[PDB]
Amino acid sequence: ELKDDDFEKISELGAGNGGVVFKVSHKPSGLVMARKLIHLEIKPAIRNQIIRELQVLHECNSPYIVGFYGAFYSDGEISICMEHMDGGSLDQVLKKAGRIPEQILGKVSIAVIKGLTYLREKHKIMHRDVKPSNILVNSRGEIKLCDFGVSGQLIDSMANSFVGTRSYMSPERLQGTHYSVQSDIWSMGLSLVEMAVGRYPIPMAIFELLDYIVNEPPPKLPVFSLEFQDFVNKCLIKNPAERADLKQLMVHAFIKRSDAEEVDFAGWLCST
Ligand SMILES: C#Cc1ccc(Nc2c(C(=O)NOCCO)cc(/C=N/OCCO)c(F)c2F)c(F)c1
Ligand SMILES: Nc1ncnc2c1ncn2[C@@H]1O[C@H](COP(=O)(O)OP(=O)(O)OP(=O)(O)O)[C@@H](O)[C@H]1O
Ligand SMILES: [Mg+2]
Repeated sequence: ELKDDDFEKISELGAGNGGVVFKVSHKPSGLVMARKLIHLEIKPAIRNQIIRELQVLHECNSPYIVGFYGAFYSDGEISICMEHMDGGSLDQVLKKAGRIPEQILGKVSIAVIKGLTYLREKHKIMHRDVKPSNILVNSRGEIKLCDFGVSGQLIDSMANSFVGTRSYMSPERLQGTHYSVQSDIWSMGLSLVEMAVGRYPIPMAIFELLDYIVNEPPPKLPVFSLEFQDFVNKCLIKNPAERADLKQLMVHAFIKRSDAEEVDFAGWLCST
């Protein structure tokens, strides 16, 4: 029940490849929500299938997944209306914070591996694009995941995804088609490491960045705590089967001392 005209544009939270979200007002309910607009050059049939498989998001309910209000089509634009996250993305936070704690990243990590196990064990789907620009947090202290693959057809229309300048892509997934869930870990790994070093931990046009990632060894860290090495790295193992699976890390030592401890996060964000 969300039509294009019951929407009033306020600003522009951000953009990217094919997408571009805005902060908008749903005129008829007064609610403030983020309106993603993917474009994609697709036909009516495939499109309707994308708009259809996107309804699954009404059953994607968890403190770790961004809230979703509706999805629909309008002028070559697939709209995905999700909750507004005033606190932006752990990417934006970065750009304005040089680097992030650990007592904190241990919290941003519980978010992620609890939101991944959710998507994997209640919707049988892997994220497939977990990274900072896709990890959002709110002023209320919450941390949630967004932009995950929920529409198989949307994942097929996004085939030309090896563009950009960075790449949270695991090695086995850059080599060919031998990959799945374990790939999300290398992603989260290459994230935690970047949210501890204020810059893409790797080490050059993308064709060369890719080749490098599969050839030489995975990043580590510069200076940094305990487990945040025996975790950031149990995440960067280039062999997918030797890397740690969610089950494991959900009991790993770094995680051990964290949901146990009591960091605020809220205030840190609110004042960072
Ligand atoms: C809550 C919630 C929520 C969950 C998901 C999305 N959006 C996507 C995006 C998505 O939005 N990606 O951002 C790009 C658009 O600019 C990409 C894919 C496809 N994956 O194919 C590329 C990986 O190989 C997909 F299937 C999606 F459903 C969302 F907007 C909100
Ligand atoms: N619910 C939301 N609330 C507030 N900001 C959001 C929300 N969803 C996405 N954003 C922000 O909107 C912007 C665009 O997101 P988008 O997914 O299109 O780009 P991206 O993830 O940065 O890059 P890419 O297209 O390569 O994945 C980002 O700056 C992101 O943090
Ligand atoms: Mg995103």
